[PDB]
Amino acid sequence: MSLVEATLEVIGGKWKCVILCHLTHGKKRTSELKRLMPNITQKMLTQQLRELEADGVINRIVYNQVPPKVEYELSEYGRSLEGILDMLCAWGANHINR
Amino acid sequence: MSLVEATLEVIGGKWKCVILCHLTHGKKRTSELKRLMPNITQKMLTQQLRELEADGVINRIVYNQVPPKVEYELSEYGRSLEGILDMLCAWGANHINR
Repeated sequence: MSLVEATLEVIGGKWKCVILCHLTHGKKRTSELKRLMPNITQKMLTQQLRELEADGVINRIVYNQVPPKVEYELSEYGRSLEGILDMLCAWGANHINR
Repeated sequence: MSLVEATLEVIGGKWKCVILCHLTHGKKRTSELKRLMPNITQKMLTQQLRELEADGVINRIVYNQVPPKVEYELSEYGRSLEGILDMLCAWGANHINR
């Protein structure tokens, strides 16, 4: 395998960057992420979140209350992806105009 | 859709970014790409090459000869993704090497 392939396993796909984009503007529960992302199933969303947590890119916050409450936030390490996120957004802006 | 989503529509599909990566070395026909990406199916590769062409990031070169042959190259527009690729690898290298 290659570095590119290896890195894509962490931040590739059509969902992770969208999730991170949403989290750059604040912590969110899975239900909020699901609402904001109609093209993804709950199952796939949960799987994407578990991978991102595993990779140390987002932190899972569990509020010990009833009903249950779980929120996700970009970790300190995850913030190091902001530069790439900005580039993707800039490229997308130009593309839409194309 | 958001700006990030627009970009992922073009490069988020499975294998798309790797394909573009391989094409940064030069034009190649489907057979070669198959050898470089031993895990992609013929149908999937065909599907992705078509989407990449439609989004304008790669150009397909048709050789009207005997035997007929077709190659793919990174379009000038596709070249504008090299910077994102550079940062992705830079980030991935820092990630894997812990």
